[PDB]
Amino acid sequence: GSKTIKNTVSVNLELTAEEWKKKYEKEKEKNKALKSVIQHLEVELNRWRNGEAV
Amino acid sequence: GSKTIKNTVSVNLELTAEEWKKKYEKEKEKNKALKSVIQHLEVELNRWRNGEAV
Repeated sequence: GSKTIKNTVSVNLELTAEEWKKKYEKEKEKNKALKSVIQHLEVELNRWRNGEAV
Repeated sequence: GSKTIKNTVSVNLELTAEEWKKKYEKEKEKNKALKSVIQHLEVELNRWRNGEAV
């Protein structure tokens, strides 16, 4: 302990999934909503191609 | 401890974001690429409607 200057500090281990869970949770919503959009836009051409009613 | 048969086991808590991160990472790529496609196909009609050059 004697004759010691500045103590070495180790880097953080693993980040808590608490943050990963929240980000992922909302993250899935974005992609999920986007997925529906993909089908939505693709549907547009499919229904507008023949002008299908409803 | 005496007179004990079969030990009760609790269910897993929360899954590690390690797996959620990898799946989400690639997941975003799929939706991201699909998003570009949506605009791509929608662009098609927009540019082909007037036969815009380039």
